[PDB]
Amino acid sequence: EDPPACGSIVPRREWRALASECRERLTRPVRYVVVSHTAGSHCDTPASCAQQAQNVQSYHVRNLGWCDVGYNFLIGEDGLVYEGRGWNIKGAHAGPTWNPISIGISFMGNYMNRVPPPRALRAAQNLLACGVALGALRSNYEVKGHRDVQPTLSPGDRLYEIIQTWSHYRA
Amino acid sequence: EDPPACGSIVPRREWRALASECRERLTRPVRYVVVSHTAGSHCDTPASCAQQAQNVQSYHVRNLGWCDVGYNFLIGEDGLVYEGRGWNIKGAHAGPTWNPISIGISFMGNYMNRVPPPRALRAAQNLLACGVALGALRSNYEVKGHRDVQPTLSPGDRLYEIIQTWSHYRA
Amino acid sequence: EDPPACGSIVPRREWRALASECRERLTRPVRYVVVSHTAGSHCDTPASCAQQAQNVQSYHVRNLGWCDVGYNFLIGEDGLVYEGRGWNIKGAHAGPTWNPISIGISFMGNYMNRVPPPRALRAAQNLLACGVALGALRSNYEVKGHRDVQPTLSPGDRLYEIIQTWSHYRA
Amino acid sequence: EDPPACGSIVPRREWRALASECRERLTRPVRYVVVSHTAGSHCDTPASCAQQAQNVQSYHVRNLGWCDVGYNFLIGEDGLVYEGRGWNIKGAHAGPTWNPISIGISFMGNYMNRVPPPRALRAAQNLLACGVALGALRSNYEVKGHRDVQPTLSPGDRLYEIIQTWSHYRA
Repeated sequence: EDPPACGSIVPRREWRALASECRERLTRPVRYVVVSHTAGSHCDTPASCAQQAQNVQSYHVRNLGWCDVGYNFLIGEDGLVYEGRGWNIKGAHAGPTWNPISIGISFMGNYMNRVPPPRALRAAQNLLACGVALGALRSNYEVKGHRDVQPTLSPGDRLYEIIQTWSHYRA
Repeated sequence: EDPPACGSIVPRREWRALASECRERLTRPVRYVVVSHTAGSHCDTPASCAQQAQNVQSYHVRNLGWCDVGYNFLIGEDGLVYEGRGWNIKGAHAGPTWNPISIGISFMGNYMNRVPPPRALRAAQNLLACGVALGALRSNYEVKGHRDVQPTLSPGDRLYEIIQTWSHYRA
Repeated sequence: EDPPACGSIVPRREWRALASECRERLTRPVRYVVVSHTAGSHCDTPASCAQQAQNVQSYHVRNLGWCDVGYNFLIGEDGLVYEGRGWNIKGAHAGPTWNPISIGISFMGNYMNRVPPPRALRAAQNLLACGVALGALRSNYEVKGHRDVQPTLSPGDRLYEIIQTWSHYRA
Repeated sequence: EDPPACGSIVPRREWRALASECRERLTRPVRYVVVSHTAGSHCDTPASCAQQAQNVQSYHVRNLGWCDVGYNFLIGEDGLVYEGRGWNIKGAHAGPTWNPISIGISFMGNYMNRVPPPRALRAAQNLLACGVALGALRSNYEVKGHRDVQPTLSPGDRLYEIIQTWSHYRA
């Protein structure tokens, strides 16, 4: 019994999320993390980023008809992590081959022509360390770009270039 | 049917495509058409557009490990249609709910800030008429934007605005 | 009352059902359909299948003490659908996690060593199309086996194998 | 095959029908529906009703020398619809003025002194809704009795009295 308080995660309730209808679970420990971007507007305050998480969920639930926002976690330029489907529920973010064997994290913004600010990158890397510490991720997890597994520009040229330098990145 | 009975399509061989390994079939007549963009470079000559189709296939086959280019057909700004998986083989373009019940056509380019030239739009609309005439599509088929069924900017703001005016578009 | 109600369902009165005491409602549109079997006798005539629906209700009401037959609808090998709790009332068929978010349809018989006849399968698939058309089910609904959500042999090996081939099945 | 049901029709092969030789087509959308009875034996099980459809076809093909059973659809007291010539092929049921502009549905039995059971009537009304939904019938279609267009007792006094109460009936 080794309890970490590792999570500085904004919970669903705090960003005023609609209730999830999703039921399918991931088998922990998970081996893969897929990094994407939302390609929408960016935010840099907790107030605007909470609104942005709502908007992203609203799009996936109301328009696309999904059970919840597709990503397991979202990352703001405010420096905070927003709880999506979390560590235990299967996401809808990288297609049916990868969705069942991965955690999908998405940076809120468009990173074709912009880098995320250092605090966003810290939030993301720390989130992953927390995942390992809980047993949600494998200690030898592997990070993929969204474009490495699906046909897309995501996670953005600038952000893609960055994640390639990460220790756990695998092409 | 006066032999062919429609369509000026560049065949796989002509654009120098790798052989397809895909086996799964669509049930004709198909009800849905999903319009996307490649989000890559655009071309405006048969020589450059044939190369572009190769590049798109190369990405899907060599990197993503797919059986063939994901789209059923591609549209060039040269005014020609490039044969993808065609009318009969299931595509990999709009996820596992839509892939089995739809034809996916993709315009080669990024149409966020650009409209396709009239000849591209003609090629696409004519391709669809040919589909109905063959019995590949239902006479009352419905056109969706890629963004209407998956979380994405595709098919681009400008092109999305255009397809919304089409007779067969359904929100 | 002039209902534009889809499909040919045998109403409660016609199969001589006891009056329901159930009051709790589902939130439409519903996302999930759970397929089970009764594991009892099969019938292949309207006269015997009406009797079978009575017997199934009798068991759930008199012995198990439930407010009505547990299933929303039952399917006969006669090729007809028997009205259970219907589209709007919560069922008692797949436990307390799934009962409030699903429609439960049950085939009358034991399908471990037997397939339902084609007309039973048609009745069931048509019933579901009717559900979507009324707004009772979501257009992107998902079909689960009873065994996929509870520890059970239901809906039978043979029938389970069949529902796996359905378009809306999700594991 | 190809047709994924609609309102649960027993297909030609399932009732073991001889292959149709008919070639003349109706122009959809059709305006008229003529209701008749076979004036033969009634059946109330899928097994007996499948046999009855065979017998009716056998009479029209072997003795009368027709290309197929004359009716577009037949209705059983088992509660099921039997596929005749279907929605697109011209029937032989109400003479040469009406045959080219109508769908002919026939109840299997003699309804002079007998009413069809409610499930037969439901099957018929549902079949017609399916017709409108497919574009085979006009949304403002009109229902005639066989006796309203030809000199005959068909569709039987009891059944004639009933169809007169229908919303789309026109004298």
